[PDB]
Amino acid sequence: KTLKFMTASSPLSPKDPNEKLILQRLEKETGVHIDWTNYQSDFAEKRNLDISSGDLPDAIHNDGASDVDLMNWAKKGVIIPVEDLIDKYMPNLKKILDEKPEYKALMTAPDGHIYSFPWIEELGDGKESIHSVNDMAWINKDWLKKLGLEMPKTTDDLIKVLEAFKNGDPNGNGEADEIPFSFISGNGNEDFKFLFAAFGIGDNDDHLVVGNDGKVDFTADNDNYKEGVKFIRQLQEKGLIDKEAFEHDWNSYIAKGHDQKFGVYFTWDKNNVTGSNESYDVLPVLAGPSGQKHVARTNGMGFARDKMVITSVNKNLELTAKWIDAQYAPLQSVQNNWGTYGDDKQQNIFELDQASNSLKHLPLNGTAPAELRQKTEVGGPLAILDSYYGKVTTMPDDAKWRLDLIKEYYVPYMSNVNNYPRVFMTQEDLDKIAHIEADMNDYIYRKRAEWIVNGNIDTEWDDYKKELEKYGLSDYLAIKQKYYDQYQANK
Amino acid sequence: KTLKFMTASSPLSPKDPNEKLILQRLEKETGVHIDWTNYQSDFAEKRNLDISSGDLPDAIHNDGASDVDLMNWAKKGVIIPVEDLIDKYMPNLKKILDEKPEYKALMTAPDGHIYSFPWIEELGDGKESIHSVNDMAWINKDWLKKLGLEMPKTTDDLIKVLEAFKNGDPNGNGEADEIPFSFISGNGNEDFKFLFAAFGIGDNDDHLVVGNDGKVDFTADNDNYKEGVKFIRQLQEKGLIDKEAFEHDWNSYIAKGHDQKFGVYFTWDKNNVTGSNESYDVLPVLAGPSGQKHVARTNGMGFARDKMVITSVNKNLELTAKWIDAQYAPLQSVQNNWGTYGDDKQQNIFELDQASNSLKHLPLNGTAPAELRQKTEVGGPLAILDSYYGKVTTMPDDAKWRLDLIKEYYVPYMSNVNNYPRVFMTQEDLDKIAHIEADMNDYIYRKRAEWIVNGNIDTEWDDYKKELEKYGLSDYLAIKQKYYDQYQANK
Ligand SMILES: OC[C@H]1O[C@@](CO)(OC[C@@]2(O[C@H]3O[C@H](CO)[C@@H](O)[C@H](O)[C@H]3O)O[C@H](CO)[C@@H](O)[C@@H]2O)[C@@H](O)[C@@H]1O
Ligand SMILES: OC[C@H]1O[C@@](CO)(OC[C@@]2(O[C@H]3O[C@H](CO)[C@@H](O)[C@H](O)[C@H]3O)O[C@H](CO)[C@@H](O)[C@@H]2O)[C@@H](O)[C@@H]1O
Ligand SMILES: [Ca+2]
Ligand SMILES: [Ca+2]
Ligand SMILES: [Ca+2]
Ligand SMILES: [Ca+2]
Repeated sequence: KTLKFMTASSPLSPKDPNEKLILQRLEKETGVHIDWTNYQSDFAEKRNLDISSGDLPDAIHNDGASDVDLMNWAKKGVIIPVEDLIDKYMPNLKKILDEKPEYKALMTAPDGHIYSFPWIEELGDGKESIHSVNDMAWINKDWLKKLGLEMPKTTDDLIKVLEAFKNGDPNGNGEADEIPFSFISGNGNEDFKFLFAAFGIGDNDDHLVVGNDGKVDFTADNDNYKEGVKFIRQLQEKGLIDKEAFEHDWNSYIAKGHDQKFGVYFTWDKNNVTGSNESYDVLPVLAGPSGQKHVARTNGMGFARDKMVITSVNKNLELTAKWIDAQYAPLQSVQNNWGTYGDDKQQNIFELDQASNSLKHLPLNGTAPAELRQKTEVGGPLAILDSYYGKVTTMPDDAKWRLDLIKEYYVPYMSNVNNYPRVFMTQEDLDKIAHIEADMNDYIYRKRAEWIVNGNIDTEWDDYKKELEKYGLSDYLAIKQKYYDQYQANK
Repeated sequence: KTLKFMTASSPLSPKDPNEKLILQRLEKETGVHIDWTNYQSDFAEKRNLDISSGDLPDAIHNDGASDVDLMNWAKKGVIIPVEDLIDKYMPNLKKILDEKPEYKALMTAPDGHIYSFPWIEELGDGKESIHSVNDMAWINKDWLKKLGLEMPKTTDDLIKVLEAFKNGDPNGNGEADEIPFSFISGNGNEDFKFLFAAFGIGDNDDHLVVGNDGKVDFTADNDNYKEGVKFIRQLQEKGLIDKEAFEHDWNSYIAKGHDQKFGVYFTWDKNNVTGSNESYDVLPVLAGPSGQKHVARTNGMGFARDKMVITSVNKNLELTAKWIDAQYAPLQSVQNNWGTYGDDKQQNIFELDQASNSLKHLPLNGTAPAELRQKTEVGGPLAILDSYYGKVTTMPDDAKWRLDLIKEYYVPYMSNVNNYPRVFMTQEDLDKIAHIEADMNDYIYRKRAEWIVNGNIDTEWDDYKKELEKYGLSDYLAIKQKYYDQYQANK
């Protein structure tokens, strides 16, 4: 009858998730009422507080936990193994894992157990994966045209173009309101790290790529990365960087984007920032000063190990497992991921075709894709397989488009045969890595920021590398190299 | 004979705590060898990692956990109550708690147990507490004298003075190397929030004061606070602020301070930043534009609830309790807190007068006090009572000095009769407060930095306050108000 789930949702979505049409239909379909503890900001901290305080729900929905957390909770008995529950009570999920046993391998821990229910979304594979590049660079072609400038081909062209943006008044309003270059610094889709590949090798949110000699390379200690920092520093020194880039947030970023104040900026999809217009387009991959022309691959993929865990206080394992398996029904997975049909007081992502019992995406008509999706999606455990497109649902227009942009612009320069595989380390190695990352992760971005605002990377670089080593960088690399080699060896 | 303790220490101190002279003597005296897990950066993250993974020591030394963490560990049985241990095995601590019963109340959770062993240090009381002000403002008096300027007495004087620092080349090298105004943004001793009181009410690291009407006031939604942000924004607009003030760190901060580049800066004690010299002095309390002249009280005090917890895996509670009780011996408490004597090669904070069997502070002769302290102190649970001064130990000279500065400059303008008492809330209230602070704490500083670097506080202020309310601010204050009323109803 009733289950208590903790969940994570967008602050744009309703405070009570049961107000969402998907979940209203679901309750009428399953006969299960969910009482939600719905965290719309700082989910992970508030979740951890719940776990540390012993105030556990029946399950944690849309969880997104790290492997070290996943394993610590399992060893402590906070969550339970679920492989028997899958085999007994979950025919939708069992069909997917049995059809595609590699996903089943991705879910299994070193101890042979499965502890969580994944998100699977098949959009491209290998270099052509939609996740291959997250922080795409976009440029205002309209300003290029007004200033009579060609699309820049080199990093030196980019500097000249940004100077024209800063001083040439391309909007025509007689004010220096143009922001030549902007980003949200850190991890994620709005960072500038995409341009570091123009100096060779590049960078990603893991700071980790895989060389064609099969060696894992920590990127944030490469000379090429030092050179990428000096280039951004050059833009800062020339007054080309958004004066707010190191303090502003998403809301401010898109407000300037909507007003079309950006010359060059970074995001996943321009339609979320500068909108549905032809004024902005992909910045083509640039050659560096020595002719480097490269795109570093992320280690992202259409798979997330944990979008649901079941706690040890859960009162009705069979009911819970069956509820979760309804989320892996194809029509349900598609909707939970992307939105739904037939709302009367809200725009709809889908229309339902009753004749074929299938979903068809509707045109967004200017609405930001991320905005409507986060209002109406549900998140959580689900699977979208390649065989579903054209049968269960259409492929989203924005997904089709981005896949093609990655093919056209980036794949020709993704010269690393491999990226880092999604491995599931032992608790012992997870713990060691977690201790190291507790020092390293913030430190890297802090130093990066300080070097762009000041300009002392030349005198601080070697000390920085020694700090990383003290934090345990070469043990870090050894562990990652170890799992890479194991992954290759058993392929 | 052997116990495993986790501890936190300065990165200036030896990696193995047993290299410290205090602990080498402690081992001879107690016959107990401690095997240390010593974290010198990110102690709390790495401690939490150890707890989450079940890698528990016998005890956590110098722990400093928040109340919510304490009660959560207690409820889940990570740590044990210790009141029976105190009664059965700890005559020094028992002697302290009976001569000073208010600390016993401060150690006791609402469920009637004691869960940790405190740090106690008596240096002033009430408004004269050495903790009443943490981020004191300091000003280069040499520059005032070279420029023929009077000490500023208003916020409008301060701007004029800072402008004279920026342009007037008061260090006389013909270059604009003077940094008029600098700080390390956030909580703690180097932040600038001390100046917000010149606009009435002011601010502290809790963003919480207590009005003379007995009502708790959240400071960061007051118009006074908005005016304080607008003042710092004016200094940013006039190019008066350190260009890396929101990027740099303590080491960079004190490197610039050692070079005497600062006009006005913030720290606990100038001897740690600009050194032991008369070039710098207290910045007197400033009158604001409307005549506001105020010092906001912090809620700090000479008491920390948890500098040691005992874990549920601890094998030898009697041995542990007696070892902890040795730390509460008066001569041992003083040394664990402040440093030691008799090191024939290294500098010493103390000499041991063996006739009187008491400690006397030594002149450091240029050495910053905090630097020798963090190399040779031990931390952990300890008590220094006011009755010890003149009997067990000298009062530190830099402490007497800071205390005199607080009386002379700040106490006349600390017009709040109360600050917020150190209450021990229920676990249910602790956990509710911690959910709200997960949202508010970072938000408050992020918006403040943003507003100083852009200039849009006036158009974002109301949305900012609605956001604070969405995060639960009124619930936050009602809880804080309940405990304050309950406190006053009991004294
Ligand atoms: O390019 C569209 C295509 O990309 C995918 C990749 O999985 O969506 C990811 C994308 O969505 C994420 O962010 C939104 C908004 O926060 C969130 O609602 C969603 O759950 C996320 O997966 O990220 C951008 C911007 O964040 C969104 O525009 C986009 O939906 C894929 O699902 C989609 O078809
Ligand atoms: O003013 C001297 C007087 O202040 C006290 C207050 O408790 O010390 C606080 C003070 O110590 C802290 O910081 C040092 C160095 O990081 C650390 O070793 C120590 O354990 C901390 O309590 O903080 C400043 C610097 O922040 C130090 O100069 C000073 O020691 C008191 O103990 C001392 O007598
Ligand atoms: Ca313009
Ligand atoms: Ca490297
Ligand atoms: Ca000068
Ligand atoms: Ca208020």
